[PDB]
Amino acid sequence: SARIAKAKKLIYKLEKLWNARDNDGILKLFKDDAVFNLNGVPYKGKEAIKKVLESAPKAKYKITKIDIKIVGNEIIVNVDVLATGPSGFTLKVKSTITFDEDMKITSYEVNL
Ligand SMILES: COc1ccc(-n2nc(C(N)=O)c3c2C(=O)N(c2ccc(N4CCCCC4=O)cc2)CC3)cc1
Repeated sequence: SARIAKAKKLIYKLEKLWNARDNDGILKLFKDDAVFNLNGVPYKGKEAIKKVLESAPKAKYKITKIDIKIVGNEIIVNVDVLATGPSGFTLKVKSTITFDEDMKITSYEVNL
């Protein structure tokens, strides 16, 4: 409950971060050696993640469903997202975001 809502606040904070392309603000939510799994392709380290952030399309995202799981000291969050692209094509995407005990992102899978 406590860790659930805090994780939820982080997700909705991430939605605004993604739409404003606040890539610095996004990276601050990560661990240094976290992995951004972009469609089966992992990017370990904040240097490879910042690139993933900058190469992302100019998209608008809307959350449509949050699934929070407690696997101990880690919270695994599944989020359904409506991804609207730069030319109006709306696509259903999904993210699997894992937080550690200090609410830092250790893994961030996005599957399309
Ligand atoms: C219109 O259709 C698309 C298709 C693909 C892409 N596309 N491309 C890339 C890439 N080639 O890098 C990425 C994405 C994407 O959808 N990404 C993302 C997914 C979901 C979230 N959200 C939302 C808020 C809170 C939770 C959360 O995780 C944030 C960013 C980043 C990566 C965009 C649009």
